[PDB]
Amino acid sequence: TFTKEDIRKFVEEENVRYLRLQFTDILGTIKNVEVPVSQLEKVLDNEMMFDGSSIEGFVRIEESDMYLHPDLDTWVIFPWTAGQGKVARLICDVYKTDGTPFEGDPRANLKRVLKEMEDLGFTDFNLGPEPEFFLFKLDEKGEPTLELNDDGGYFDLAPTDLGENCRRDIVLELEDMGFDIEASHHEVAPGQHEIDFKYADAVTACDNIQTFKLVVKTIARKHNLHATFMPKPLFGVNGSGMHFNVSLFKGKENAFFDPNTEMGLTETAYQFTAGVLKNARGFTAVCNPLVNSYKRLVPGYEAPCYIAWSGKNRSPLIRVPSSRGLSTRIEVRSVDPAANPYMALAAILEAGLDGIKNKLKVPEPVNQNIYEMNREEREAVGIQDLPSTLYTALKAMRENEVIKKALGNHIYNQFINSKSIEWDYYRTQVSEWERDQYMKQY
Amino acid sequence: TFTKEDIRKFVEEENVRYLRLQFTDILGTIKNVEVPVSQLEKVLDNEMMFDGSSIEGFVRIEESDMYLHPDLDTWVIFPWTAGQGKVARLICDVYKTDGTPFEGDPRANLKRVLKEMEDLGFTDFNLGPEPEFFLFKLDEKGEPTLELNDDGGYFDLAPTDLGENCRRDIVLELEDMGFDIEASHHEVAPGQHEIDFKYADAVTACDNIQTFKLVVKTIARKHNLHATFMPKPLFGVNGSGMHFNVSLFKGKENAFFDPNTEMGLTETAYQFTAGVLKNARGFTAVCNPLVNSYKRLVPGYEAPCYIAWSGKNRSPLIRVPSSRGLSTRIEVRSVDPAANPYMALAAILEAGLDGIKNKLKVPEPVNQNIYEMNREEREAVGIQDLPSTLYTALKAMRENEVIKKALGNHIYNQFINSKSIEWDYYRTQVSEWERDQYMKQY
Amino acid sequence: IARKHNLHATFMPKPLFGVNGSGMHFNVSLFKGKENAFFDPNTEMGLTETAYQFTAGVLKNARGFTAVCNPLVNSYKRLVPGYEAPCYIAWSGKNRSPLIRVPSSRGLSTRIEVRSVDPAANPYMALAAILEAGLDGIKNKLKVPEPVNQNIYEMNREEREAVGIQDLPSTLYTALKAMRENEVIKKALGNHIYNQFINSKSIEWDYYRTQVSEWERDQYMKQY
Ligand SMILES: Nc1ncnc2c1ncn2[C@@H]1O[C@H](COP(=O)(O)OP(=O)(O)O)[C@@H](O)[C@H]1O
Ligand SMILES: Nc1ncnc2c1ncn2[C@@H]1O[C@H](COP(=O)(O)OP(=O)(O)O)[C@@H](O)[C@H]1O
Ligand SMILES: C[S@](=O)(CC[C@H](N)C(=O)O)=NP(=O)(O)O
Ligand SMILES: C[S@](=O)(CC[C@H](N)C(=O)O)=NP(=O)(O)O
Ligand SMILES: C[S@](=O)(CC[C@H](N)C(=O)O)=NP(=O)(O)O
Ligand SMILES: [Mg+2]
Ligand SMILES: [Mg+2]
Ligand SMILES: [Mg+2]
Ligand SMILES: [Mg+2]
Ligand SMILES: [Mg+2]
Ligand SMILES: [Mg+2]
Ligand SMILES: [Mg+2]
Ligand SMILES: [Mg+2]
Ligand SMILES: [Mg+2]
Repeated sequence: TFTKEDIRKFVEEENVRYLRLQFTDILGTIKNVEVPVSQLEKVLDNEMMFDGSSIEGFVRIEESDMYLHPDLDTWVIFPWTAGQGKVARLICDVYKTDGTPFEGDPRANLKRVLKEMEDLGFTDFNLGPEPEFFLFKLDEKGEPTLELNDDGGYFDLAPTDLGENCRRDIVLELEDMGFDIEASHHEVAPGQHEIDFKYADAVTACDNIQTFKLVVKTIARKHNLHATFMPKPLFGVNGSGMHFNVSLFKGKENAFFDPNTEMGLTETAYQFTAGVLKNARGFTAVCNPLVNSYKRLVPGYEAPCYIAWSGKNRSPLIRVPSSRGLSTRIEVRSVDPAANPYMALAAILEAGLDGIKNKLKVPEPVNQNIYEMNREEREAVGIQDLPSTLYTALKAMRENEVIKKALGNHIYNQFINSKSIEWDYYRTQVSEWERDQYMKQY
Repeated sequence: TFTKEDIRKFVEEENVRYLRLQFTDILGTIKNVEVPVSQLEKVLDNEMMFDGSSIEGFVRIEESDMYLHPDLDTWVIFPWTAGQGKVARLICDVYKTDGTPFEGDPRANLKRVLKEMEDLGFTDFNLGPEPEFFLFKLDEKGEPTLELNDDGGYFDLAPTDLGENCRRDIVLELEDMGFDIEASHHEVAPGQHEIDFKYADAVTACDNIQTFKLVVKTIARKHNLHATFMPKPLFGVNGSGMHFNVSLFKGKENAFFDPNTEMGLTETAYQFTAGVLKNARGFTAVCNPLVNSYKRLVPGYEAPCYIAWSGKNRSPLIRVPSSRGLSTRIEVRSVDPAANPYMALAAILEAGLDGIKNKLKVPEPVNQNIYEMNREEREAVGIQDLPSTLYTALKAMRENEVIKKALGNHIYNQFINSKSIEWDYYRTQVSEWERDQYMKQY
Repeated sequence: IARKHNLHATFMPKPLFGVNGSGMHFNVSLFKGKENAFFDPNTEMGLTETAYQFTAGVLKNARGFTAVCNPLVNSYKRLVPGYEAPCYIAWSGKNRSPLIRVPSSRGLSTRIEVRSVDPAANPYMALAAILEAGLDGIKNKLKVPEPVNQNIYEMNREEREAVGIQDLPSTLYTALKAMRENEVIKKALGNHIYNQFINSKSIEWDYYRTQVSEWERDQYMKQY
């Protein structure tokens, strides 16, 4: 944890002339404002203010004044800004005029579930995300095209894979920002890319994801490309998800890892798996929040389709990578990169604690390709399906109690409400598909 | 009813040189073959044959030989063919190599329900359809555009309404074919048109609808236009439905019309209304068979949204026009022009007979604008909603028993099966809407 | 600079229909020499009665100074409801629908933010206007109507007439006439500036009154 004179010393020592205070609305979009260094004890005295009317999911126009309280632990400088315009950043939580934190701030809300988990004996909730993304070419006037940067596949090399330097450039700015980058490569789909980085505290992991996406889209544009984290932007090729590798620690204890078992898993980790499977239908709407999200949750693309766990398996909802030890984890593959990381985490966490709190029994693993399983054959072993559309996700959300717990009223309410207009709007448009499949035949 | 020497005399007297035998597959598409007059006792001896493998909804490639049995009552000549190439037409039912009628022929299937209704005391099942349609401009190479012929509205005149002569031309060919045309006008939406004609026997009414559409699309093309019966081809304007005005007759008895009641309805007509409301969810999938069909079953466009009846009302599922007397009818507004007329009729008929057979009690009428009714306020008076998507229509179909009765196994089965692939295919594509609403924001 | 970036900056009140207009909010205060004469540290509100008298001031005369603070025909396509621009004469704290908003900041930051002004206004005239409107409320010590602490856009005519909320002038012409009866504004600009602003803008209006929009041709030229 950093001091207030910690960051006072930092702005002198590096001559940081501008400060970007950041936070996150309900859809997971970074929102921020730049302030000259001149203003640094307004920001440090927490007297920074903004307008909640114009933030989706926050507040009404008559209740609109809101405050930013910076979190000094988040401090970081941008390795490409420098000189007369060197820029530094602080992520903030949102406070009301009360002086009290805002019930509707996704991030403070994660901090809230994390106390419900340190009350059950655990030090940290560690997350390692796998945010995949596509790269599209830009046109003369700087706007995206439907033309992917390459037509390469998994682990391909240049010139089959042309995102090489862009990913390199992304990595070095990320590296020069504090990330421990783990790997960088081309994923399965044409123009699809992956850059993995090391796990971190529940809150700082999401802080990481929201910075990750900021850097991907900014460098991508400099390379004359458009980066999208849209779950499934083209039909018939792999979508891109955000796999959430997750683990509880008892202070350098990997509490999921039993060191003499042959499969190497404690069963407080077994019970965790039980709760996320019990509540999977419940939280899908926050881990798959677009209508586009469900066009990626169809079989055949290494995306979770049915609710089940297995090891060394990319067909199921929950993989347990072969890696054990301090790296023993469960990878939750449903989440896609459009999900609000802070909220997706609170849902998965509380879903896993109501799995231990309730001492729940794990189901048996499906060590098969689930996509090759007959509907009746999978109904035989009793495996549920995930919601097939955002509407069905929504209604499964208002049935599940564990999710309202994880999100609270203001967020739970402002979410069902907003994602139901996006469904209404979408269930009125006429797709090129119908017109293309119906207007001449009928 | 006509004789075989009836039509022998007809081909001599007019010198009809070509014969078009017609029938209908499961999606309501006219299928036919032209035969020289040379072949007229092959056709009359029922020795005409074709291939059921290549007809959707019929039969397998190993069971493929099928026969046509013409229905001589249907005879009609085309008032635009003449001379060396004068053409005449006979609608046929499909028979197997058995000699027995094909279980899967929508039309013979209507004839089958009609015997289940003359066994309950009624002479005819009379239908008057209102098939609405749009007119799109063609381009240089003869292919449709998204440009409507006019930007007129209801009952408009030229030059605001430019479909005048086309509709005229349609009417005179229709008139010269035996239709008693009733009215012709521009309906609510831009480039939308209506041409009503007088009611007829259950079977000949559908025979009429399938000819209607044939003539609309043929004249429309000569006028350099493209006619579509797509339910909802553009968002934000009125779709076009096929209102089914329906009545039972006891031989010139309008059995729906009570002549001293003030509202003028017998209650064998009241019980009929009860059964179509009891089974509405069941048969929607056949009266609204496209995914496009449900983009028209959204509130605000004079299309049925919730299951309810009223009089003088275009907001509800079932209208009872002010017209009483020999014209007392219930108009069933859900049906849209993409529905197979023969099948839509069997569903609505059997739905209404299980309403009298079961002596069912009518509900109370909603004499209001149902679209202005709060969701909870309409849940208060207990009015169901129609299926919001073709998938929900399908599953409501496999629950309802009255519909499997109306369609039989081969048709019921071949329908759930085929319209579920069209849903699968459609619930995999990525709409310009998502890419347009998601690819830059995420 | 915007040009040096191949861009074009405009302070036009609402260059585009259907999205927020750009307004030039005037947060103002009165000082008695290093101390914010708007801020009472004892009371819970945070406001002295000079701040109350002062806003009673601008509220009372808002109709009169509106033409000067919203001086283009375009100005009045921003005073449409629903875009965080005001269109009713009212005041609230913490609230962005009303004419005057008073921010949560107190201490040396206590102030009234007059949301009416748009960036097309002549700052020295608008400020001269608001200052004397306030100065009127201070030397007649008017007492302030009670605040309107809801979204003032979602209120019906019946619901606003009840509480006594006057609209601001809908058009520039109507704003000019509001300007000719309000006498406090005439002393604010002086005879010379008052007259020539009125002239200049009266004839600006006449030119707009006679234009034919292609709004109109896109509606009436095929319909009628
Ligand atoms: N104990 C752990 N808890 C949480 N995350 C972990 C743990 N061990 C490793 N990880 C995370 O797993 C991720 C590895 O992802 P990746 O290498 O793409 O896996 P794979 O390719 O097998 O799916 C890293 O992001 C890292 O943070
Ligand atoms: N007794 C009846 N039974 C069945 N159909 C009828 C009866 N009387 C009239 N019709 C039909 O009603 C239709 C009238 O449709 P239309 O004039 O467009 O009605 P509206 O415009 O009021 O909806 C005709 O197609 C006609 O066949
Ligand atoms: C080869 S893949 O395994 C495919 C990811 C998939 N497109 C998804 O939607 O999660 N994922 P990874 O190697 O990143 O764990
Ligand atoms: C004015 S309308 O009443 C509108 C028909 C609507 N578009 C529908 O989908 O049925 N129908 P009609 O006058 O043909 O009975
Ligand atoms: C949310 S807004 O509050 C919008 C004001 C708008 N531009 C207008 O005055 O039309 N402005 P700000 O928070 O900068 O005061
Ligand atoms: Mg808002
Ligand atoms: Mg650098
Ligand atoms: Mg990986
Ligand atoms: Mg993974
Ligand atoms: Mg076939
Ligand atoms: Mg002719
Ligand atoms: Mg009509
Ligand atoms: Mg009708
Ligand atoms: Mg402001």
